Formats: sequence, structure tokens, C-alpha cells
Amino acid sequence: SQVVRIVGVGRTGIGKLHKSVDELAASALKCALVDANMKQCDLQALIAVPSLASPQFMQAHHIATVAGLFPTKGKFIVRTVDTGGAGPITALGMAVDLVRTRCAETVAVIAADAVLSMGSGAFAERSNASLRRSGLPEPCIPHGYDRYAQWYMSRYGLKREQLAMVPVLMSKMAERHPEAMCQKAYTLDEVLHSRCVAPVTNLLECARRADGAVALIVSGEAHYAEHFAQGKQEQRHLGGSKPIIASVAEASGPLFPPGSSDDIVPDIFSCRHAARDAFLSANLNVGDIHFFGLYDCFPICLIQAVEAVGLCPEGKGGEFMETAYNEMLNNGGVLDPSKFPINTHGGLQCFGAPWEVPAMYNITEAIAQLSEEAGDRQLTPVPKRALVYGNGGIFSASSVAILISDL
Amino acid sequence: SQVVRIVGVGRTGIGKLHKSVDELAASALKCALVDANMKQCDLQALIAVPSLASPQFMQAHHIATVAGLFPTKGKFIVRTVDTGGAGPITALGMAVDLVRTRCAETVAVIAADAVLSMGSGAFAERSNASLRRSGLPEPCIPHGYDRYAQWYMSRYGLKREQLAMVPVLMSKMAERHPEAMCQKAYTLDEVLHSRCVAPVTNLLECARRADGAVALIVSGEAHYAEHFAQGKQEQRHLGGSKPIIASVAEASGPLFPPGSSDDIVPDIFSCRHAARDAFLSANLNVGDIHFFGLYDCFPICLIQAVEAVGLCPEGKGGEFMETAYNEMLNNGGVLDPSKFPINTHGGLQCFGAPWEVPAMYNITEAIAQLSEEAGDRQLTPVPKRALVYGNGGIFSASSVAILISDL
Repeated sequence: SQVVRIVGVGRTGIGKLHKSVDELAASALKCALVDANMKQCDLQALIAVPSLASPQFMQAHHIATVAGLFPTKGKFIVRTVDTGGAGPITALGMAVDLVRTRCAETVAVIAADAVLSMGSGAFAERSNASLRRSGLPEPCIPHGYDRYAQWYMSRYGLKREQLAMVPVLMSKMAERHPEAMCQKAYTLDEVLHSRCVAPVTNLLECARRADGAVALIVSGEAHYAEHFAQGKQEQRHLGGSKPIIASVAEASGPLFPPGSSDDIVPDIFSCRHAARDAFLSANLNVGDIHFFGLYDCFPICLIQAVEAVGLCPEGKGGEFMETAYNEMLNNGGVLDPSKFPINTHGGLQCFGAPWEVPAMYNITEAIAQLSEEAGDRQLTPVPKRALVYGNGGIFSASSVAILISDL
Repeated sequence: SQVVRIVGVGRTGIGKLHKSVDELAASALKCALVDANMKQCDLQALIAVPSLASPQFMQAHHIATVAGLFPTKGKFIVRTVDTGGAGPITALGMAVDLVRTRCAETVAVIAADAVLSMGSGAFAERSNASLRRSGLPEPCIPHGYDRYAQWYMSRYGLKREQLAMVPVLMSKMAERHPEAMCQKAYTLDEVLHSRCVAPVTNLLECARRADGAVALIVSGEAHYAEHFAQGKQEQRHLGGSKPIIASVAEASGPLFPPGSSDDIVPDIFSCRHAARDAFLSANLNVGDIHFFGLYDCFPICLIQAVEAVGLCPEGKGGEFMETAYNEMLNNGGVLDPSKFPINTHGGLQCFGAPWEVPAMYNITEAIAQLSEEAGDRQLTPVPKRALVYGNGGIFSASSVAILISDL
């Protein structure tokens, strides 16, 4: 239709899975089809993102072929897109175009990687190579965000300690999630005393290396209704279970900082414009959103995010974390989801981060919340509308999607 | 707007330039802006394709970053897409899509590579590496197309010499183009004596390694006319040179052929599907098109292409080549463009083929024809409608576009 829903979700476990990137993508897709009450034959498109552990020419075609999608009796469009960690949401928006232009009625979206099984040095060499010509000292990506962090410290008066609060808040959410990689919550002293990786960024502030794959099935509602609407789940929690993609939007910026502190400038950042356009396209505002899946590769990223989507004013993101951190201590060490409805799964900090995959977890957790299937992390009252956010490179790509349970 | 045109075209030379992918791509972008009467500030998006010579994380983002597109006060969307050699046309449809959804007023499309400057061993390993798990012997890609060619011979009655006529016909087109890398046309027996790479594929039947970059600028017609359309060039050839993208369509298939041969089936090929939908979307037929820029990595590809787009019946593409070679011989032999209005620049075989770039040359050659600037290759009367076709992997991706000067 014009109204397009996420009618299928499937994912592997997370951590060190000892499978190839190809095994993961196929396994996740088989799960997603089972979840959608579909078979291989029902797909009319497939979008994927590159893997750092197993980089591959025409990655999506490689996946579709090895998985055994071929031969097929119908038209099947295949694409690979690279916007870094913004990818799974970029691909979500592309899936929307394919349905609305009717080049494909059903679209599978797959992201898969195994950057934990690949090894610490191999990962480091390939990830560092990814930022060649940047002039960033190793490790390059953390140093890139660190440089932006130091800039915020000088410009808005951000404090090292407000940065360090992010993994703590994330660690609290994570221990309520059985699959999250951080099972023991961190102390602020654990984080501040954790190894320095860069001048203002320590080890427990760094994204958590993991293997994992997620497959989504996007389709038109009326289409799904005619052919697949046989499942007998109550329609309450079915709308959130197969949510409407209300809007998707993107904006971008430089791959690496200018290397000159006096060259760093506010309009490099792109998250707000995308969020702004996603809201416009959905005819909604931030006050109608009650779950936020926000990209958090490093603390500076999540801080900029809450400002961007309109949870707090610009420049006040460190304070936003503090008010939640203080309330945590002032609640028996309990981070009340309903007062911090953000990344209830743990995010990249504490749930897991397989390179370009983990923005998918912002989507899967959002659906869990909307369908009242988020367990010990469940927000009350149940959100009807969610916002998800993906970030790529070093504040280089922003992707924002709005998921709503019903119209 | 509703009508979307290619308002800018820029390209480097071709051959062995000994330049980096970033320098090639940037120079192509600089030319395209000059050709479109725009500046960087007027660009609001950028799509690019991966480079084999200098593979780069978030390739499009890297290019835009080094080029100095950033910072920007407005939204600037950047994406990297991978459909192989089908890429530039795939991205073309995406670029129009971006305009029609109003996510971007202007879109740059870039393809750049240096697979000749990269070296024979570097190229051989990576092209072969690109097809791992295919079970194809080295070189992998020629062998893949080789199998499909042999299948054509058994199923449709194609002849070995009819394959070799493709480079002959292309060499004839190539000798009329100052920039084509093959300047002296081949004889049919000459091609057959070239070193074998595969059972039905010789050295001169293989796409010609080259360096080169091409940049296109996509924009809405109503939008462009108001702000940048400054110049008193005749309106005839203004519709040309800045053609309307009438349609874009895609279809896909496996990245590589099966382990047998008798499992190969006509619906593996996707050019037929892509062309039909492109024709449907444009409301035209093959008889309304008077120039064809067709992907010709190997003779079987051009043979399959002409059948697919409806220049000759299914299975009759090799014969189509024979009749053109014969008609040529009883005339010089001089290959008259109007009787074989296909790849007048020389194609991948004899003009050049930098990996994912050369579909850009189908666009530049189509534009040269539509704008009456193709010199000795110039079709008369000036074509009103062109079809361009890009193919990726091993019959893995098809993208087809129809370009018209005016409606």
C-alpha cells in the first residue's frame, strides 16, 4: 500500500556465535519468515549492508545466492547499501520506496556480521583502515568521537563524568535483558577507572563487539492481509507486533573530523534534520513518541541524540543523563524505564554491536515495547509510537524511522 | 518536480591515468558542476559506487569528505550502493526517487575506479576474490559468463564465431571515438586467435581494463530551469545534453551460475524483466528507441541484452550479430551506426571498463547522440529516445533506463 508495515522480524543470538556471516543472515531470515507466516517465494526484494568481518562484492546478492533464494519465478530486486551504522534504517526507507513504487510488494532487510569471532587485532586493523586519510590516531573511530567529545567539553561545557554516565545507564537497562552482553551493571567508578582509550573516552564507554544478524520483512498491510493474515494473535499487541513504518528520513556529514579543533562546526552534525523530516512525514511530534532507540557507539553519540530528537534542549545532553543518573541512585539504584524510556535493551554500550547491525536492535526493542513483549524492561503505559535512530561513520550518517502501533 | 533530468555530466579521460580514485572522482564531480551551471552549495545529495582499486569504507562519504562538500548548513544526503556494474543506473533511479519524494533537490551520482593503474595481479586477485564460494575457476567472472554462453549455444543454437563478432562490431565503433582505447578495428579471425581465458572466451572478448570517473547531476526540471538554466544554447539539443529520465527499473539474479548447466533457465536473466518494466513505466516499445547503450562485459551479455530489450527474438542475438557483421563486410567493411545503433562509443570491450563505472559511458554516449554531438558516430536524424542498460556481477543485477530529450 502507501501504508507499509514491518510484518516480519527475525534475529540470531548475540555474542560469539561461531558461525559465518552467511550462516547468520540465512538463519535470521528463516526466523523472520516464520515470524511473518511466509516462505522464500513471498519475497520480491532484499536489501543488505556490508560486513567488516567478511567484506563482499555485491554483498546482498552473495547472501541471497548462498542462502538459496534462487531460482525464483518472480521479479526479485537486490541491493546493497552502505551508510555505516545508519544502514539498517536506510535500508528500511528503501524498502518503503520499493513497496510504494510497487517494484516489490514484500521486502526483506538483512544485516549480518561477526566482528567478535574475527579477533581483536583483525577487527582493529580493518576498522582502523576504514578511516584512512582521516589523520586520526589509533584506535581511529573512538578517537574520532573522542575529538568531538573534547570539542563539546570546550564548547558547551560538557563534563567527562556526564559522558561516563552513559554506560552506567546502559548497563542498568541491559541486565534486564537476558541476551545483552553486559550482564553485570557498571559503577561510575568502574567506568572512570576503566582503561583510557582516548583522552576523554575509556574502555567501558566503547561499543561492545559482537556477532549477530537481524532480518526484517517489510510489506504492504492490505497485501499481507489478503495472503498471510491467518495468524490468531489478538489485534491488541499485533499492531505493535507488525508496526507501521510511519516515516523514514536521513541526513549526512563528513566521514572524519577536519583534524583542526578550530575547524569543528555545528552544521557538520545531521541527526536533527532527519528526525525533523521523519516527524513531518508522519504528522507526529516527539510528545507522541514513548520509546527511543538511539544509536550509542560512544557516549558523545547518545548525548547528541537526545538533544536532536527533542528530548532535551541543545547542549543539555550531559545534564539529561545526569538527571536520570541521580534518580537512579535516588531510587535504590534502579533506573526506572518510564523515566528514561531509552535503549531498554542496553544499546551498543551494553546489548551488543556487530559493526553495521546494531541499529536493528533499536528497531527490535521498539517492536517489543509496542507489542508489550519487552518483559522486565516493559514501559507502562505501553507506547503506541516509537522512534529509532542509526548513526554511521563519525557523525557522518543519520537515519531516523518512526514506528507506530496503529493509525 | 515531476519531470527529472540529468542536468550535469562530467568525466575524466580514460586509460592509464596513474591517479587515485579520490582525485578521479573529484575531477569528474568538478566537471559535472561546471556542465550543470551549479556549485557545491547547490548539491544536496551524493550517491557513489565502490572502488576496486581503492576500496573505502563509506566510499561516497569518503569522497564527499575529501572533496570538501562538508561542512554544510543544509541537509546533504550521502549513500553508497552496490549492484556492481549495474550501479550507476541503479543509483540513477534512486536519485530520481530522492527528488520525487522531495528528500533532495539535486543529486550527484558518481562512479570512479582505476583497475588498470592497480596492476594485473592486484586486479586478478580481487575480481576473483569477489566471487568466492562460486566454485568458479580463475579468472572467475569470465568463466561465469562463459558457462551462460555455452548454455546459449545448446539451448538457442548460438555459434562460437557469433560471440567473437561482438568485439569486432565494438572495435568498429571504437575507431571512430578518439578516446576509446581500441583504435584499430578487429577482424573476426583476429579475435579468435587471441589468448584463451575460457572455453568460448578469448582475450579480446573480455572487457577492457581502464581508469576513469564519471559524475552525473540529477535534478527536477521545474527546479533546475528557475535557478541554474542560464545560457543561450539552442533549445533543440538542450532537451538533449540534459535528458529526461523517463524510466528506471531493476531485476536481479544469482551472483554466480550453478554447478551444473542444465539447471540454468531463461528466467535467470533479468534484463528482460528490467527492460519490460522500464518500457511499461515509460509507455514505449523497442521500436520507439533509436539508440542503445548496452552493457557488454562479454559478447554473451550484449547478445542477451539485444534479445532482452527486443532488438531481436529470444535466442537470436548471435545471429543478430552475424547479420550485422555480414552486412558490414559487403560494405567495406564499414559499420553504419544507423543499422547497428548500439554502443557507438566502443562499450566495455573496446572503449573501456573500470569495474563498476562503465554504465556511465552508456549514459554519456546516449547524451552525445541525443544532443547531436557524437561526431562520426552521430545518428541522423538525431535520436529522441535512448535505452541504457547496466549489469552487475554475473547476470546478477540489471538496471535499465530510458532517456528522452523532451516529452
